[PDB]
Amino acid sequence: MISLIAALAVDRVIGMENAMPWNLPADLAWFKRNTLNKPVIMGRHTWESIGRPCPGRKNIILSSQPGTDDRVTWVKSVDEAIAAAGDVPEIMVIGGGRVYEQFLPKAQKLYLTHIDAEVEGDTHFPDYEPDDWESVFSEFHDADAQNSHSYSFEILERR
Ligand SMILES: NC(=O)c1ccc[n+]([C@@H]2O[C@H](COP(=O)([O-])OP(=O)(O)OC[C@H]3O[C@@H](n4cnc5c(N)ncnc54)[C@H](OP(=O)(O)O)[C@@H]3O)[C@@H](O)[C@H]2O)c1
Ligand SMILES: CN(Cc1cnc2nc(N)nc(N)c2n1)c1ccc(C(=O)N[C@@H](CCC(=O)O)C(=O)O)cc1
Ligand SMILES: [Ca+2]
Ligand SMILES: [Ca+2]
Repeated sequence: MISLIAALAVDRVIGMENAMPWNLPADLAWFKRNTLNKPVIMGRHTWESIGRPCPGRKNIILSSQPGTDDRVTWVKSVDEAIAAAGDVPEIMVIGGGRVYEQFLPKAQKLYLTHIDAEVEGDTHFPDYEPDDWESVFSEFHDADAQNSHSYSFEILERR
């Protein structure tokens, strides 16, 4: 299946000036745990903010232009992106804004981190209805030494 994984703040803010504006180690671990051994799909701007392939995962980058780095697999369309992922149980779509928008109607699961931080973004997660998504897991955690904000993990399954 196709799954989306994303950290959101207030107003579903996901990013600002090509970066993510918070400090949350608990989220990185959760991300690593749910994506390791999976193919990961991302847009070119998200690729350019990471710059090294996500190790232990097949890396597929969407771009309308020819690839500029042979450590990763480049694809020119959403259908080419899914085909390059081959026959796996779960393909992870990991950002950014424009990529989430395109894959959201094809997705069966969402893994979300709701971070209780009020920041300004120039990129937002698509608007999603509970009419379509059932919550099968959610945990809330208070801020601590490593994590400056409270945050909750949730897994939703399409209805
Ligand atoms: N909060 C999170 O969990 C999270 C996760 C990841 C990223 N982010 C943030 O999201 C922001 C980047 O988001 P973004 O929406 O600007 O960019 P993005 O979605 O990462 O990348 C957009 C680019 O991807 C390519 N692309 C997307 N769809 C394509 C398609 N269907 N066919 C061909 N190319 C396609 C295009 O590249 P060309 O111009 O080369 O054609 C497009 O300009 C950053 O601030 C990043 O930090 C947040
Ligand atoms: C820019 N970016 C995208 C990113 C970050 N956190 C996310 N968190 C969630 N929940 N969802 C995402 N899509 C997501 N995406 C990043 C930034 C750093 C690393 C990163 O290097 N993660 C390490 C974890 C260990 C470390 O950060 O040093 C890894 O190897 O997976 C990955 C993606
Ligand atoms: Ca580097
Ligand atoms: Ca059902």
